[PDB]
Amino acid sequence: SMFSRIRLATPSDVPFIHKLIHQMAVFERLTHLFSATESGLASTLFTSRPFQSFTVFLLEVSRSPFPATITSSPSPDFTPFFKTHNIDDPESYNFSPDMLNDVVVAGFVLFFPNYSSFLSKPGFYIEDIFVREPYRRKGFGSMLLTAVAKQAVKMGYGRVEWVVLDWNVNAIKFYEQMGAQILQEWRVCRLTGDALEAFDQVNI
Amino acid sequence: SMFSRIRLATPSDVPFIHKLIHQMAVFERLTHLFSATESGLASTLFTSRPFQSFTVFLLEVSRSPFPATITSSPSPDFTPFFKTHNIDDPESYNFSPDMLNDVVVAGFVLFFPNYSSFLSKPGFYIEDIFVREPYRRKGFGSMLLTAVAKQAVKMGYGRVEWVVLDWNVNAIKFYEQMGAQILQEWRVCRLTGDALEAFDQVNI
Repeated sequence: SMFSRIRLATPSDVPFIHKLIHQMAVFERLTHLFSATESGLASTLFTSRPFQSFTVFLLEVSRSPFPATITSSPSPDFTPFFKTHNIDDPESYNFSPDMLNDVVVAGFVLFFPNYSSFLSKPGFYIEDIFVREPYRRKGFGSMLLTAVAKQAVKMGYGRVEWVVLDWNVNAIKFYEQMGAQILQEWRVCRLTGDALEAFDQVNI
Repeated sequence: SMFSRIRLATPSDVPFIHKLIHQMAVFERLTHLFSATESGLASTLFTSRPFQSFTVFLLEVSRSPFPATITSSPSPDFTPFFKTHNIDDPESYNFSPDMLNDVVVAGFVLFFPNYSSFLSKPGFYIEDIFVREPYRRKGFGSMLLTAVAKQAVKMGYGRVEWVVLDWNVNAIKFYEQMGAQILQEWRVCRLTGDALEAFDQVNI
């Protein structure tokens, strides 16, 4: 068996989050966009309590069972998620939160609360999901998405949202199978860089 | 002259936020979606500090000047925005935060922090902008969007994002004129309602 657990990230997890983000960039051939630092993550991701702002779930795996609970979780509204699944890991030493324990970080989901004005109810928006080698092709991306959905239900949140590439027909079918809807009318707009900085000059 | 100011909302503003959301629903012919309550807004919108989670800027107007500052703002990183502009308001009494003062709430912008993993930097996502009658056709929607952009710059945030209808050609041109980019490849996915609730049954 391979045991898996999904838990909340805390500040000590910053090195793993950093390295997972980097591996995601490498995977996507987008490393030219990577400027993330451990200091940056540490100073930005943990300014609020879980589920109140940026939240990260970490997927960990082990050849032996996980404990049934986490007593030190940074939210009273979270208990971990688990699955048992029926592999060489050269990066294991970079992904072990307790060097002596037989547990490694395998992936993450970064999400934050969004809001429906009409319902006066928060939801979650999923920004990134990434599962590192050698744990790909095992359904763990799905597991991470499912964890966010389940957390929303437990907390009475009204929606979980994310984006998908228009040509990602397999993912679109998968999302539809889950009962999600693809909203065909909307397009994302982004203001960044020098165009964003120019707003400093606007006299209000 | 008509003077305008954009400030941070606080919990006492809940009745105005409620009524603006309702007017937005009426405007859009989407009142069948409205289930917002003052209690709902009050218990959800103010669990964190401004800019750490859900944040609302309120647009107010007056025939006389506003004070130059707000000394009680709920964030040390915010000073209000102002403009002077060169009108019957039958709903004024429902929109006056100090009944005796000659100031009324005219509109709002509801936004929250999003995140760029690759930069380890927060941004803002704008969920809603609404300007009520009789203050439409005066550029105040733009002013509200500009306020969010300017706030992002002052705080060193990396991006401001929002969505636009694909057929809203005038707004798309306006966003492009501001230096924003429309990201043609992405589609929003939404999991809600019974489809979301079904995740309670998933055994992890």
